Amino acid sequence: GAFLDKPKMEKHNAQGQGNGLRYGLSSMQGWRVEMEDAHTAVIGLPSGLESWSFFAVYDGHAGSQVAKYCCEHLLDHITNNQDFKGSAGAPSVENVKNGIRTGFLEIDEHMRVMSEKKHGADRSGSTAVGVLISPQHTYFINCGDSRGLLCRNRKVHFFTQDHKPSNPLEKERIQNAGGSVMIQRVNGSLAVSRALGDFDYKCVHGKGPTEQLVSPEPEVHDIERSEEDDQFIILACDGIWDVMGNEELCDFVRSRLEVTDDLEKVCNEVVDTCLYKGSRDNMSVILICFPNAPKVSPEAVKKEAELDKYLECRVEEIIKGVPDLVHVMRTLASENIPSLPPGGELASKRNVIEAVYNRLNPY
Ligand SMILES: [Mn+2]
Ligand SMILES: [Mn+2]
Repeated sequence: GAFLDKPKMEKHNAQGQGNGLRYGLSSMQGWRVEMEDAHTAVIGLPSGLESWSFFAVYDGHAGSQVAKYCCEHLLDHITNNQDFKGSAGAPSVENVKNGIRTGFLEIDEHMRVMSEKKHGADRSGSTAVGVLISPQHTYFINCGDSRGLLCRNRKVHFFTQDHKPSNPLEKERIQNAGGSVMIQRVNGSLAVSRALGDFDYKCVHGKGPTEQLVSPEPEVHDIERSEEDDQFIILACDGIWDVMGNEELCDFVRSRLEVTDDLEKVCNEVVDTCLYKGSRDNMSVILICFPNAPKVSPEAVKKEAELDKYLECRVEEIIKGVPDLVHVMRTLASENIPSLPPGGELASKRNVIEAVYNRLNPY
């Protein structure tokens, strides 16, 4: 199958500020032969929603066409429908929820007609996870197995529930749509029960758009904002989540934020830590920080410098036939070094270790 001989560690970053928000993001192809993730990051929405922002991560599969179309138009499909609009003053929570549901269903059908029309040869599909942030609500949006979480008061206040085929209701639908869930896959093939695209799984005659083997229907949750307590939001594809849990990642990002305010760097650190933890998938993260996101701490920066220096000395002593990096990491791990980044652990310190190793054993 895919898998490069070596991972494409090139980071594609972006950052911005506006509407009281700050953000950074990182996308990296990793070990996969192709890059099928995509994203949207926008502060200030058109048509009278300049106070609104929108961020989303798309994990494409069997191609990037659906993911890419989604990242450039899922938003307008959401905001530009009669349900979201619901012509009145500002959109009510229901307008926003209905607007999003319709946006998903409409862009799905819309891509389907384009494909049928132009004899599209791809059979790709994509997940979508994001947040629609208004001046008073963050509406989490989920469709698939990508995941998002809101850290509030140093804790995981909310996180999206991944749509897996064996989930009771998904399984129910799948079976009623004539399919079966074999272990964790729709008919032994698809590992997600919801996604846009995957039109071959949406041909069950006698079933609605949301009653097919794979559903384009999103789960939306309205969370009232808290200026005082809202810290940050993390949106990432399963390439991240496969190897780091909710509180681990949350704890990890906090530790990195106490050390830097460069949100692109924090995202790169999450991606490399997950690659070092063994993720062999495309990886994408969007970190959106609120006014009360943790701040850089002088003592935290000190402890980091101390740890980096300490790790460099260990390598010097360990490297001494001169063991390969794989083995130096092995030694370091058996030493059970204290004060390693929470959640990220030694893997989050691999670039420091490897940089020293490289200076000492350049050939
Ligand atoms: Mn993919
Ligand atoms: Mn993935």
